[PDB]
Amino acid sequence: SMNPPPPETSNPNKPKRQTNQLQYLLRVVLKTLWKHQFAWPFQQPVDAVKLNLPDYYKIIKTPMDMGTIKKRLENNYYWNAQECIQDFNTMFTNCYIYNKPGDDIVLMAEALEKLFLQKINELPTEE
Ligand SMILES: Cc1cc(N2CCOCC2)cc2[nH]c(-c3c(NC[C@@H](O)c4cccc(Cl)c4)cc[nH]c3=O)nc12
Repeated sequence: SMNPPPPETSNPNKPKRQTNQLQYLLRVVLKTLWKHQFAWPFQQPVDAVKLNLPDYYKIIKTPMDMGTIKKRLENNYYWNAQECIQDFNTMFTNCYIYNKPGDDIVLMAEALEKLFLQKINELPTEE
């Protein structure tokens, strides 16, 4: 079995910016979720080989994880906050699509998503 290549975190011809909203997504949103006791399954791409999930990437065609998001933020890969918010939502949705309600991994995603929603509720107005 094989894992796909990870999502892109560098692309020199992609336009990019450093907005105050993207700064908040790194300093507040990512930092808060990354330190959480339930962050560990989401800190890197799903290793479907080691986890013995050969169907994972047959079902999940838009993978995303906080390790990739962290690199994208630190590399200033994004043009706007919506692109980064979409990455977080893709992460959570992938977990809910693949797994079953009440599974440990779903409870973990739900705890992180609740904090994500609380932080993005106070995304600053664009400077
Ligand atoms: C091992 C395993 C089994 C199953 N099935 C259970 C019953 O049916 C047969 C197979 C589904 C899985 N889903 C993921 C998964 C992740 N695993 C991280 C791993 O360290 C892990 C492994 C177990 C629990 C946790 Cl909390 C974390 C990370 C992100 N998204 C995911 O979906 N792992 C699964």
